[PDB]
Amino acid sequence: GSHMAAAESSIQVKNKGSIKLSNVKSVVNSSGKLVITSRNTELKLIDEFGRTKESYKVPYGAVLAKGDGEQVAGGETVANWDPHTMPVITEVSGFVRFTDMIDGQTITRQTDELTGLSSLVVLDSAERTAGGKDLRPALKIVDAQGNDVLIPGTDMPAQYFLPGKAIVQLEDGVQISSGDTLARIPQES
Repeated sequence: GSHMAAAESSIQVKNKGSIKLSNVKSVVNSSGKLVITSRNTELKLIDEFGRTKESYKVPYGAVLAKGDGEQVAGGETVANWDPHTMPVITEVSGFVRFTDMIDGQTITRQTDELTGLSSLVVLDSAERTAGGKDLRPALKIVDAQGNDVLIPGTDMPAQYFLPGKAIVQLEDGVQISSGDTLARIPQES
């Protein structure tokens, strides 16, 4: 509903009808989630007559519960996303390969008191030592043989530099598929 705080980072369609997406670019990640890879995607609810009744802006990285044109009922949630974070998504499949990710110099491990799980977090300029000031932490994507994977149709090996405070979701050597979130960038409080 709208009584919840979650309604802020999700789209619970109001009436029954069909979903109409425009300027949408998507990809299925290894979690079987349909991920929005465009920055200008808008989601509309179309009634039985082809008329628009609802219109929403969908953020980059949001997961779509259903593809374009799918039918839906009122109250149903069709899109979900992290509102306090910004995702860095890989465009290609392969394996994650750390470069310039050094503990105490460019990254540090932060544990969640409650769940005991942990994440590597990139240190911002300040938090960085002198020796690590000039390094540029990044996630390079390589294949099974350890060779580079090029960004679709170029000579640009896929490498994703990480900004300070970014929270790493996939660590060294982990297998990934296009669409997977490599890291999440926290907001300024």
